[PDB]
Amino acid sequence: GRNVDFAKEMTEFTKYQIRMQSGVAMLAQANALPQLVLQLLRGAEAYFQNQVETATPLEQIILLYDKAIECLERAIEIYDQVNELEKRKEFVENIDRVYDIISALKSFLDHEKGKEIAKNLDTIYTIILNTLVKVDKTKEELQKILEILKDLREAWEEVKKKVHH
Repeated sequence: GRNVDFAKEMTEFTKYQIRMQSGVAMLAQANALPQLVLQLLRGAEAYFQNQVETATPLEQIILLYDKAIECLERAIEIYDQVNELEKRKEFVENIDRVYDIISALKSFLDHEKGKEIAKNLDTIYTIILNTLVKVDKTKEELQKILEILKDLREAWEEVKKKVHH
């Protein structure tokens, strides 16, 4: 899992860069299109979750990380059970949602304003997308991606705190 391991290392210094320049990090990432945010959070469900409309730009980013993490956690839980049709169904559905969310996050990056932070986020996201589509992606690779997303979510939470206080 060389590629995902590279992303793990890059996350270590990218979270540092985000901490050093919280303003730049916000400019880099907090450019979500609200219509796309609502659609991604709903997925195939019959209802939009409460109060998404009142979420700030940074809060919408955090909500997308929350949902990606939730879906990836579920996919990891059932990874070894995909011999069963219904388990494979749920696994593929969740992996596809993670792919859609990460794709959207990558599309929101402002490179002119975001500079090195935006470059490194794009690289991390690209590695994740390439891994998610791999037919023979391993459970270990998915677990490392989960850790990356949790670490980055924590970074965004700190950015939010710094902007608001």
